[PDB]
Amino acid sequence: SGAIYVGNYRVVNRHLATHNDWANLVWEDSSRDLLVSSTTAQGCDTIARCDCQTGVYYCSSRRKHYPVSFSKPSLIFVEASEYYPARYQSHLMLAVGHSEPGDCGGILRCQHGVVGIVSTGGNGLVGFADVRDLLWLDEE
Ligand SMILES: Cc1cccc(N(CC(=O)N2CCCCC2)C(=O)N2CCC[C@H](C(N)=O)C2)c1
Ligand SMILES: [Zn+2]
Repeated sequence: SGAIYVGNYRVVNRHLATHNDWANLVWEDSSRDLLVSSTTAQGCDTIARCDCQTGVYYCSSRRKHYPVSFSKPSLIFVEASEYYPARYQSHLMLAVGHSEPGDCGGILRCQHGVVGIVSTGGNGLVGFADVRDLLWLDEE
């Protein structure tokens, strides 16, 4: 679990969204595994606006933050799951790292701010849903 809190927005994995998230929906995209809802309080996270390919992510199954090198956002095949059918998940970045299906939501960050959140994993890989192209998170 985990979310990004920027301005009056809460960014979570679409497959982990609550009823309150759906009742206060701003935007969602199943192909990216992202959902954004509105908040009453203002958040403290800042979004990175860069093309960094190195950063650090939080892994809840180890209570640790790990430095990683990660690929550029791409269309990668995600196996059928209990959340989605076999499909191409878009805007996904891969790295070598530990992940379990409770690690989703952990933040990946660089020197510029938040880059994305854990969305996929297994066999010593971890995938992150990028948010750096969602310029609207910085306003309104
Ligand atoms: C973070 C992480 C670590 C390990 C595994 C996963 N799994 C696979 C998985 O949940 N399982 C159950 C256990 C072993 C078999 C497959 C994923 O990549 N998922 C699940 C959640 C939705 C993801 C998506 N964004 O499409 C795909 C995730
Ligand atoms: Zn950066």
